[PDB]
Amino acid sequence: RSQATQDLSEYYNRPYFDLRNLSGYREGNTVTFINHYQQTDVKLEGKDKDKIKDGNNENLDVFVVREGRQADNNSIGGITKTNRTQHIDTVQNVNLLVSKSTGQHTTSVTSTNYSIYKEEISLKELDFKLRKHLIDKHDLYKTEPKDSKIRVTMKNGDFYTFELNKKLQTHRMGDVIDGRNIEKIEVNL
Ligand SMILES: CO[C@@H]1O[C@H](CO)[C@H](O)[C@@H]2COC(C)(C)O[C@@H]12
Ligand SMILES: [Zn+2]
Repeated sequence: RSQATQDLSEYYNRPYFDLRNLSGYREGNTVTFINHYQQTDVKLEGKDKDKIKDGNNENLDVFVVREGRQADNNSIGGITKTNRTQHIDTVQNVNLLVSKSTGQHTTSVTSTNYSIYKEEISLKELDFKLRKHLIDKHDLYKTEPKDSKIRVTMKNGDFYTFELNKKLQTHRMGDVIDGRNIEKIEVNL
């Protein structure tokens, strides 16, 4: 197991927090959220920079992963608009198809339902949760990942690709999509 794959395994096994309906204060390219447990400094490194207002921003969700450098609570992207109404049921049910080739002659497919609970969702959150799922259920990063990818397809045919042999690019972590319009998620291992 390369150091590279070891490092991916370490990163995607880190704790994450899903914080809901908080205020974020923007100064420069950092947005500070505080609750009763933690303070998080969220770095804007992409087109999120054009969306978050200078100063106070209300009613945001944040998907938090602490990046590696001491006593830091730095995270990157992961900011969304909170749900406009309460959803007790899932916002959307999505077919997740994980395909795995083993040896020379075997294909295997796991087909489940993937629960979307948020009207708007960051690529950060999709990427991190799906990889953690694959670590947990499909032995991701036990072997070299090679050309392994996730693809998220929207109802209109738009799609987003996460290549599993590197981290998600930091400029993509603050990109957001409409959870209602996700159609399916396919993974090729
Ligand atoms: C290689 O750079 C980007 O990486 C993504 C996967 O990491 C995804 O495939 C992107 C989708 O759209 C284009 C413009 C082809 O840019 C791609
Ligand atoms: Zn409901």
